[PDB]
Amino acid sequence: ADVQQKLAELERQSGGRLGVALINTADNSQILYRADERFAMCSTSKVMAAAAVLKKSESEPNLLNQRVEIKKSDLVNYNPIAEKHVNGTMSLAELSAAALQYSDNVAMNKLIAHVGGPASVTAFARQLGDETFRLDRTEPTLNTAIPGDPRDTTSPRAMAQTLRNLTLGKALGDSQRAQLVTWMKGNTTGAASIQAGLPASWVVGDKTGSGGYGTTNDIAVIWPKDRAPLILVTYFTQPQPKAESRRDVLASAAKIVTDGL
Ligand SMILES: *C(=O)N1C[C@H](NOS(=O)(=O)O)CC[C@H]1C(N)=O
Ligand SMILES: [Cl-]
Repeated sequence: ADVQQKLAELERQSGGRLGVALINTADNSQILYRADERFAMCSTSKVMAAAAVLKKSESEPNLLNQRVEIKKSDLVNYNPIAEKHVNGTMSLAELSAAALQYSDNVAMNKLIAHVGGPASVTAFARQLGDETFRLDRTEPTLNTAIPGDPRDTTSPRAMAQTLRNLTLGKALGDSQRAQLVTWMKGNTTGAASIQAGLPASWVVGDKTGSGGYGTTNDIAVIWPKDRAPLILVTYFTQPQPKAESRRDVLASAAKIVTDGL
């Protein structure tokens, strides 16, 4: 009751729509809030795309070293790493790291293209047992986050279950799983989101995202000090097309659902 009331109060205060799913692997419990509603994933979808490449690599060992041309024509709205490599190549490993750790949207597009496009990323999700996830579009349009639009959405429950599988479970081979985890732990973009609601000593691997309608998201694997890990999805979106980011709402949600652990 208490956690639910606190999340409803946070949602009310925020003015928007909040989705939370926490999986606590200590006792196999969950904390859920709007966990079966759809939310635009925005850049949190990059985890699935990187995982698809990692899966592909299991049957093509030299895949991560494969070189990909970066051209001016590849540039999109947010190219912090790719802009440095125009007219050269990046490896699929470098593209994965750039997508996950700097949220480079060119890098995401290369991951998407490599595996066959959004419908291939979606088919991968289905193969894992995630029947909720849908990647419809490429970057940058996948971030529009229009209310009522199912494109490029998932639910907090599904994404928490899938992230658990990918990082802590057996979706990926041991080398590939370790690589995903290392990439996520090295994320540079998440300090203001879930991490901001957790004690400083906890270790986090996360992937943030943002989009239209003030959409502000984060998904994380969390290793509390001397505890079994957690998986947390916090998705948030707002009524106004040009609403401001609210990373603080994600931090507040994280604090509410972890208080006491
Ligand atoms: C992902 O949501 N996109 C790419 C980039 N992500 O950075 S974030 O994860 O720190 O939000 C910027 C926002 C967004 C986009 N609109 O392209
Ligand atoms: Cl602290």
